[PDB]
Amino acid sequence: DEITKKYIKDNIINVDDNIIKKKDIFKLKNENNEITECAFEYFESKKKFDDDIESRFFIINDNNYNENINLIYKDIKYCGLNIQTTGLEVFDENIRLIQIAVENYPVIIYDMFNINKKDILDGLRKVLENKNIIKIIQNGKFDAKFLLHNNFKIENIFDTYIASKLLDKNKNMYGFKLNNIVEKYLNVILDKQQQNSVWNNSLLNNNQLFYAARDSSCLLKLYKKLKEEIKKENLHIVNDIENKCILPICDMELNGIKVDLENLQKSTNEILNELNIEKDNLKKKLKDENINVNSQQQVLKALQKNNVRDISNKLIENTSDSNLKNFLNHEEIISLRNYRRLYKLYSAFYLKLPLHINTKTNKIHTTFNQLKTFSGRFSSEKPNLQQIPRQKNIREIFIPNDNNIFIIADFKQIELKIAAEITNDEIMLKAYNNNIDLHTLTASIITKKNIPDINKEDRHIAKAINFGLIYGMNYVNLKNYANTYYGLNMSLDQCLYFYNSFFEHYKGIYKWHNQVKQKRALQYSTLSNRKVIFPYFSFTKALNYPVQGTCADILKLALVDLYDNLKDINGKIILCVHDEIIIEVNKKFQEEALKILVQSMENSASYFLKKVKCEVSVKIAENWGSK
DNA sequence: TCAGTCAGCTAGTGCTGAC
DNA sequence: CGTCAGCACTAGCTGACTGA
Ligand SMILES: Nc1nc2c(ncn2[C@H]2C[C@H](O)[C@@H](COP(=O)(O)OP(=O)(O)OP(=O)(O)O)O2)c(=O)[nH]1
Repeated sequence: DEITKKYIKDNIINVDDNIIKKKDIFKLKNENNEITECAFEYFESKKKFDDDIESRFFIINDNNYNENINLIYKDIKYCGLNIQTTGLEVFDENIRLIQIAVENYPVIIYDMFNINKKDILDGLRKVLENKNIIKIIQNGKFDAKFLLHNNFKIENIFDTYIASKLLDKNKNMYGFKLNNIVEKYLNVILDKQQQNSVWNNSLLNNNQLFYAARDSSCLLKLYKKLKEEIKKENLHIVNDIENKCILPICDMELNGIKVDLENLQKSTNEILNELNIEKDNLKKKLKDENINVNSQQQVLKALQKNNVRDISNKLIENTSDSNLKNFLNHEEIISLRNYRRLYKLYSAFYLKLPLHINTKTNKIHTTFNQLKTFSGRFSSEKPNLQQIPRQKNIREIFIPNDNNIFIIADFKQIELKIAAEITNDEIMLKAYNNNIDLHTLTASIITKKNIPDINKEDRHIAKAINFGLIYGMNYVNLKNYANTYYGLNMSLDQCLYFYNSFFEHYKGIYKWHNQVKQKRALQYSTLSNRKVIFPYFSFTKALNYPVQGTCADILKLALVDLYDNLKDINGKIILCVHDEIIIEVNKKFQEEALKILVQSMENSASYFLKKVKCEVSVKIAENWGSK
């Protein structure tokens, strides 16, 4: 059929005869500021749409290039940018199309599969390189990952998902794809009926491109509305920080963290042997063999028939650790707890990690998200790096490149500093400008001891009590809290004494507590002005939201500043989990990387917490788990 | 030729736990 | 502390193998 090959020369199979070629005169501006009546060919669909979204476009091929096309990108303040790929596995997938949508002009499609010369790209490369150009991208992490992975460098992004989900105040956790965003904000219906059609083939149907163009173009009107809205609520600082934080996260995904196959294999063997001996020990102790050990009901029944009793002689009703913590006396319970520890460690780490190692590079790559978390903290998906255990320094398996060295850092008591800033408390500022940790003050005032006499146990108690009641935790609940992360034994009178003693001097904390509990606002706001509207009031989460949101914001700003500064020595950002950032630099640059990291994080802290200076616990380590 | 099971799949609790 | 994961496990639901 000649109909299906109407524009086969442009690598567009005419599956549906609903198209038309057309070449118009364009009054583009010359480099000498002279209007030139050039002309390029653009394709249109015979069937229009009720929407005002642009539908024309150009396809730039190896043999459809005209050098004057680059003038369309000249002297421009913003451009949309949509990227479509063959799949989802970035390390082994090729970018399919690069979309650019200039205002009052058709979308420009770079048919990458049909591009073999450099001249077409360098204009687009320069267009991406400019720092006075804003890029509108849907879920900018995706497109940025693919761009940097195929030798591109973006230097300004205004992702629509970031701004929208910041605006939504976490009212809803779903319905934020492109169609939902346009539906909500614009009065348009994109009709995303494309069910992921085939893309790997060079030849692509016409309707497929026509849909692919709309998503690129509609980001422009979306930007026009979203800037006005987001500026209206004074959310420009949070938007700017979050959006400048789209490059470093992408670099962290691309670089990954190396896994030591030799050490991992060794540890798997040793833990397997230990698990075998422990399992045999438990099975012999349980006096039975039919009982599959891992199950909870059957092992509970085994304990019950073993006549296992508590201090009050009652039979054990459950095997919860908080319950098993009460019966450490019995011999079988110790073995059971040990077995469950080893099996949890085994299944959680040593069988999970091998599934998530890119053998082509011997590395583990996360999928970080920056707005999924309630407080805006990061949240590692697929391989959850946060769920890797701290125990034993199991991080020995993770080591840097064969000629590189890690640099580890972390904020020291960021939550307390943020709380002091928000409450404007006098005593915390006094202690901090006195170069004294708040933990020492809490321990002293609890024990009424001299400052030099604060032992490590008192420091632990101070940390526990401070973190317990900084977020408004009922003093009766402290009894259970003690045997939840500190294993401490506490009495109601002692709990009350600590409770009263804290607010007896931490006046600003008490003022903050009373105001939060009294107002019962639905909408809360951070120091970065990040906002959230709860379904109702929740006192603990209410107090928790501002300080932890500010923590996420300060960490993101630090990441942005570190990324910008590290370009001098060409380093790599590898991971950020819990107020802790690790970078990786080859040798001969470590004494400079230390300065870069410390100065960057210090500047980031000085931005937000004006009253209190922050202190960084930096270090240098051959392995992530170094002491 | 179609009732009546049993052999796989699925929802859900439920406990369990460590970050 | 709430937010994930990992388990079995318990039960229920459903099409293939008898049953004549
Ligand atoms: N909910 C909760 N989060 C924890 C706990 N331990 C650590 N985290 C996570 C989330 C917290 O925001 C953050 C607190 O970090 P830490 O205070 O344990 O570390 P840091 O070295 O800053 O301790 P410091 O206060 O300086 O003694 O880490 C815990 O027991 N409970």
